[PDB]
Order: sequence, then structure tokens, then C-alpha cells
Amino acid sequence: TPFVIAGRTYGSRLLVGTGKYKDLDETRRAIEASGAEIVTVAVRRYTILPNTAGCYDAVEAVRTCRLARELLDGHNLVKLEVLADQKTLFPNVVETLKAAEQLVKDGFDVMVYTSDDPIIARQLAEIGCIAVMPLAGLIGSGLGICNPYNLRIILEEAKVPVLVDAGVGTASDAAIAMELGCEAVLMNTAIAHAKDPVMMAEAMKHAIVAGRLAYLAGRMPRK
Amino acid sequence: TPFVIAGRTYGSRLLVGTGKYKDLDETRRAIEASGAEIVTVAVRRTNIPPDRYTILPNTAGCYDAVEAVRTCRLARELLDGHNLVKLEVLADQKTLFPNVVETLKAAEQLVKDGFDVMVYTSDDPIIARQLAEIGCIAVMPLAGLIGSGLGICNPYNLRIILEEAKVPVLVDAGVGTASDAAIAMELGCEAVLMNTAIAHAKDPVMMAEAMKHAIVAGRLAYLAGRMPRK
Repeated sequence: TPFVIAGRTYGSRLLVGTGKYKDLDETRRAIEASGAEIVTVAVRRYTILPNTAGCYDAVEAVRTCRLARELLDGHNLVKLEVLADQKTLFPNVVETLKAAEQLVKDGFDVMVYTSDDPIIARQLAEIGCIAVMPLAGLIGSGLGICNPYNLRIILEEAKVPVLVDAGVGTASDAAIAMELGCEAVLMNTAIAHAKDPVMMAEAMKHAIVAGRLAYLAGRMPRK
Repeated sequence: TPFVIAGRTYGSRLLVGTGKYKDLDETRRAIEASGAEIVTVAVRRTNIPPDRYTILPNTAGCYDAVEAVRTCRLARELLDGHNLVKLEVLADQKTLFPNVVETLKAAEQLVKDGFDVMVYTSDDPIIARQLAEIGCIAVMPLAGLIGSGLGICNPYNLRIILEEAKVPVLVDAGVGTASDAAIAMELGCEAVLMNTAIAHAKDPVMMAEAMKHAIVAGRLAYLAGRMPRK
């Protein structure tokens, strides 16, 4: 089917992050290999997805978004990302709800990072948000899907696109995400931190397409 | 060791629920077998000897902080000013998943209202952090959805909550069998709370005895310090 976000339709269902590589040659050759169409960048540090990485308040996230919307010539596409603390890098869903509401009535097209909590993921799509992106595992933990149960509920009732964002460890992790029903996946550390970044990219490139086909194909039951 | 909650210290680390059995004979014989000392009841849908047990009135059925807060006041006076309450603000009768925003709302109100709150919540480690900050005697993240009999669904988040827990942590609801509860204790929980796993087993009173050993076995294993994984 068609992978459409905020009106625009894309080919690659593999969003990819930046800033974790060793240099531009690498990130260039990598996100090139990943086959990604949308690539997110941490403003505070094709289709570019400015994300508020680094923010800890709705007020900070909201300001970073305004200041990125004007550096990108009024582009409303933003990845809201209000974290709790530099330690767990776990989302502060209360502040995220705060900022998400503010950003929506401010003309933005928000793709919001969040926990696997299915009810807060519900409200985020209600107050707007083009897409809700529950995490797979903690950021940079390379753990993969840690709560497939909650992930299924979020997908079952998702009224907007669902993207598993962050926490991925290898190809299979991403394949599984798609198999569960995600519209796309977003990763950074899994690629940029593999011994050979450019290959992991090509791997995920196939990883997310393989699982996406498997989802649509409708797998056999279990004896 | 001693299981202490809100000053009081108990022997059984197995809290048990009510209302899921077939009759009083059953629930009586069951929570009796479970060995539980603290037994929770859904005030809004159920009105056992309080000279034998510590009763934990819970706001099951509430969907707002306003409703949970009202049920708690009306249960605090039916129990002769007892401040022990299990805050439980759910999202919808479907998922029966906690509405952490409303729970934060009510938890704050209840704490500055003299209550001793044991709060039901998600496995979100940061909201579990704030709940202990705004007061709360104990934070009780779920194991699995209520009545899903799924057990620990997110041991990762569960570990973080335990690592940074500044108050007692009780895995509440979602349990499926004995091993599920044993695992919870092994992870580091101070106690466990269940209802459906016991009252819904083919033979409720036995499952009770099972969990009775289940939570003690895992609790000893935690303290014993298990061998590594070669």
C-alpha cells in the first residue's frame, strides 16, 4: 500500500537518524544505503525531520520547533521529543502532551516520540499529531521491542500512522516491528553503532521491507 | 525480612483481591489459603474480618481523579478514618489500562488530603518517580493488563522502576501463574498483588496456596543471590 505522512507519500518506510556516525562521508554513505527518504536531525545539536532532541520541557521543545521551522523555510514537519533526564532518556509523557498540544494549534505537523502507554498515545493522536511513534526500547539501548503487548494495542486502535522509534538492536528487531503492523520505523544508534555502519544500513533497508511484506503476506499459524 | 508499608509491618508479601470468586465461602477459603494479610476490595462494587485483615479499599471503577478522590473519601469514612487506599484511575472498560495523567491528578489530591496511597500505574519509570515524589506510600506498576493473565510484560521498565524506587514497589495485576509471581519477587519487588490469577484458576483455593509459596520462593531467591548465566 502507500506510505503517506502529512499528505506527502514516500517510498522508504525506514526513517533514519543522524549525529551518531563518525563523519559526514559515513553518514552520507550510510543513510544513502539505508534507502531512507526522511532523515531526522537533532536541531539543538529527501525530507528532513527536525527533532527537539535535547529538550526537557514543553517550553524548550516548542521553542526549538519554532526556531527550526524558520531555518527550514516554514516547514511544519517536526518530531516532538521531550525527554525526562539525560540518564534514562525516557520520554516525559506529561511534558510531551503539553508541547504536543501547543505545537498542533501552532500550525505544526507533529510526529511525536512517546512511551508504549496506549492511552497517552491515543490522546496524542486526538490533540492532532500526524503520527505517534512509541519507542521500541530505551534510546541507544539496542534492546528492540520491549513491550509488544502495548505495541499491539497502540496499533489496533491507532487512528494515525504508527512508527516504532528508537531502541532497535539489529535487522530482526526492525523486521518484527513491521510484522506487528508498524507503518514505518525510525532508528539511529543501531546503524551508526554497528562495527560497519554502512552495511547495517543496507541490512535495515532489507529488514524493514522484509517484515513489511511478511505483514501484508499474512503468516501461517503456530502448531 | 520485614515487609513494612505505611509504618505497619506485615508477614505475607502476597496482597490478594476480591469480587472474582463465586461466593463468600470460596473467597473466604481462598484468601485464607493465599495467606494474605492485606486484601483489597472494590468499594464501588462491594460493600472478611478487619480484626484479622488489613483491608485495602481501591477505587476500581473510577475514570477521573474527581471520582477516585470521592470514592476514597467515602471509603475512608466507612472504614472509620482509615487512610490506607489503593488509587486506581483506569482509562476505559476495554483496556483497563491506567490513565496515568488522571492518576497523577488524584494522587496529588489524595496525598495532601491525609491519605496513605498505594498507587496503581503503568511501567513508565518517570511517572512512577513523580508518584513517589508527590507522596504515595507505595507505587504499584502493573505486570500485564488487568485480567489478561499475561505476567511480566516489560521487565526492562520494571527493573528501572525498582533500581530507582525510593518507596516500596508492588507488581499489581496481570499475573497468570505461580512462576509469574516468583519472577516478580526475583526482580526485586517488595510484594505482589493479584486477584484474577487466583479466583480464575480451575481450583481457586489451590492456586492461592500456590501463589503463597510462589511469592515466598522468589523472595528467598532474590535475597539468596542467584548464580550467573554461563
